[PDB]
Amino acid sequence: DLADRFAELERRYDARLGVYVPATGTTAAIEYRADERFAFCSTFKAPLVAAVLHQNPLTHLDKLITYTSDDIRSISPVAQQHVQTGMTIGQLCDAAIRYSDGTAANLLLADLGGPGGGTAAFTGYLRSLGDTVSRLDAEEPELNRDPPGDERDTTTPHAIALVLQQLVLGNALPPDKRALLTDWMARNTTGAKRIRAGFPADWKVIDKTGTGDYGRANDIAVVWSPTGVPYVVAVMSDRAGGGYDAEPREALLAEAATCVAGVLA
Ligand SMILES: CO/N=C(\C(=O)N[C@@H]1C(=O)N2C(C(=O)O)=C(CSc3nc(=O)c(=O)[nH]n3C)CS[C@H]12)c1csc(N)n1
Repeated sequence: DLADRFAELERRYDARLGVYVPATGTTAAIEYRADERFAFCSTFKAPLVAAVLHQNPLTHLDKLITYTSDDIRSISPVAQQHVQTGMTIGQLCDAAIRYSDGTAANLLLADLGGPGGGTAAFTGYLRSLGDTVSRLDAEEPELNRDPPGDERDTTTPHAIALVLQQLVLGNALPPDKRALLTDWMARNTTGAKRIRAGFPADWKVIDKTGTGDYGRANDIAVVWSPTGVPYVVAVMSDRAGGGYDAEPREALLAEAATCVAGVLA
């Protein structure tokens, strides 16, 4: 019914689209490939900073972290500007959410500590939320590179939407920490052509994007209707049929999102 447009959209872009909007009191859950595994790509950075916040007192945001140019291995628009000074955990969080900074995410994982540079603690962190499905296995940028069907570094639209749900609308974080996670997503700079572009402007949209190879383009978001009702939208997509080199298509995420808005209005 709405499945007919999502599959319609998949045909248009030669894509696989996963969509999840958790049910509220007034609205029914929206499921499209909701429980199929998609790659996190950079979408993991939002629950990752929640992993850091949850584990640490606010005072920890001021911990200065140093690193070398050798640590800068992926898209890091902020971390490159700070090889000489380093960054505090807080700005690493800021960098990780608002600019999808990959090196900043890697150091936050290292701050999570432990095996695989913190990927097991981060997976462990998702389990604490009730997400038994997801796993992060590599750091940036290898986690964007797993071949299709490989279960490493994947989540599901269902799984991630519910994780975000407790992070932003629930009680996964104390209120003062919840406020920090929400504002970074709210002033994120990377999702203007994705979920945000499909909803009317008078809807509020906070989001964290993800992009990888095989045409992988994700956006996880929390949106508020003009009346102020919150919904969570998971939109995930890849274009594996085109190989490692498949171009990501943002139009797919904006088009799909509009469909969601049409049903949520
Ligand atoms: C909500 O995001 N919208 C954006 C966008 O990408 N802008 C970014 C955002 O939020 N930015 C911020 C900052 O971090 O505050 C800034 C400041 S960044 C900065 N601050 C310092 O104090 C410093 O010492 N050095 N630097 C580099 C300007 S735009 C960028 C945008 C860009 S053009 C346009 N019309 N919108």
